[PDB]
Amino acid sequence: DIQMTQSPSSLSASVGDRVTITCRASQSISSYLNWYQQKPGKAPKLLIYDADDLQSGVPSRFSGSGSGTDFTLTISSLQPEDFATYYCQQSYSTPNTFGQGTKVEIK
Repeated sequence: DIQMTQSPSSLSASVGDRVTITCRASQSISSYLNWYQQKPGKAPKLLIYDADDLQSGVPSRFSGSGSGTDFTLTISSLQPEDFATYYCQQSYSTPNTFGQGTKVEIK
């Protein structure tokens, strides 16, 4: 089992702001780290995989960084469609496990 710790739990930002979210894995997962976005009532959608491989058709304002145990998701310039809960998920080991999520909330 691998435990994923996300920080912060929630944050406040306005449209246009840059936001950073962190994810720590309990042991190394090299670059097998995925970022998901979830809107309330809806399923999680994959934004980044392989730690920093932005999925085709996902906007460039989303970027991932990190390798090993420490990962970051940066949203460089928030659009209103970006307010959501973001999860990291390790895909190194089964069961794949999610962080607790960070809610990015409108200010």
